[PDB]
Amino acid sequence: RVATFRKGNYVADLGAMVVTGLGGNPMAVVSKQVNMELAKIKQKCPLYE
DNA sequence: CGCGTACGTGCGTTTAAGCGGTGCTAGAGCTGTCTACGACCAATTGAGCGGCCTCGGCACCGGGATTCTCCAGGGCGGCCGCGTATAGGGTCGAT
Repeated sequence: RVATFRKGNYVADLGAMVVTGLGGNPMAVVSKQVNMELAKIKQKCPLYE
């Protein structure tokens, strides 16, 4: 259930890619062990009807 | 200390208090007679007071009912505040 689409320069995850936070997450250890490029997500989400 | 008003003060208008002069008689005050009522004395009698006793109306109280007295706590709104997020600026790397 970890699926990543890879073709040319396009990379998009079809399953899981969003961290639920680093506080108390063993994935932070994983990110320090495996070359993970983590990017913060701004919670601003406008809505269009 | 501050606000609001009610009473002091002045003036023009208006009422009756005061003066006093005069006349009338009602009622106070004086007087003269006659007596009904009160003081005063004596003898008799019971109404009123000290004493003595018994007894219950109320002082005393422990329990129970009540009638106030005070407050205390929970809820609800406001104000401040710690944490997280988000935008902005600055810095570093790449073209």
